[PDB]
Amino acid sequence: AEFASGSGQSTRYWDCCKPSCAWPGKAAVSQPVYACDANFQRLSDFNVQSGCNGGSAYSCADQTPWAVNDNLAYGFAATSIAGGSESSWCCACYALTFTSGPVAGKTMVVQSTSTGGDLGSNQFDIAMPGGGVGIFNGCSSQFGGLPGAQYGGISSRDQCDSFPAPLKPGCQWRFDWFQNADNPTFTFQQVQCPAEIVARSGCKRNDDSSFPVFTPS
Repeated sequence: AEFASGSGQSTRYWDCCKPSCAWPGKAAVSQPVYACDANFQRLSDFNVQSGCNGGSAYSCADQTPWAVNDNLAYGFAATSIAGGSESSWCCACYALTFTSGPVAGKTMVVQSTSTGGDLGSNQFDIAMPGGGVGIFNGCSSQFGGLPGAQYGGISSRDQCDSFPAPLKPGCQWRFDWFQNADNPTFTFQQVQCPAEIVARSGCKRNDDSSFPVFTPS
């Protein structure tokens, strides 16, 4: 089907790795996702080696989540190879309407900018600094690591104050708008990416007009 839809579950992460959709040739897009140097400054080159494989390119701090209004957030996520190929999902956007936790009934629109190799078919790993470095600790090479559990990350908002400072706003969002929700479930619909999300990643799919225009729900 051309439209992704159904039920799923979210997790959280921030591993500092160059996103998978930041490389050329992954999908029919205007340009790949921007990657950044270790200081979080945008790279103009899309072919710089990932810091997770001994290189110098990392995830950008401006590709972090934020509150759009009381009931709506925008951000970025990793999605599965199990649920489809990178050509079908790199830089696509999805409106997640949460169905569990304190955020139940709220909506988050995420752009898929990366892949997780062992994610469930409709699993979205929502990028949040301090959500957990997981298996690949790119953050160790970027700036010596993040505190928190490998899986699940930090346990209090006040630990965001200790982070590399450009990561602080996205870290705080986890505790503020997201209410420290623990891996909430959702239903989802594919949507045309909001301009404000593309303004940060740089990456718009050639087929994006085929998907619903998103307004506050």
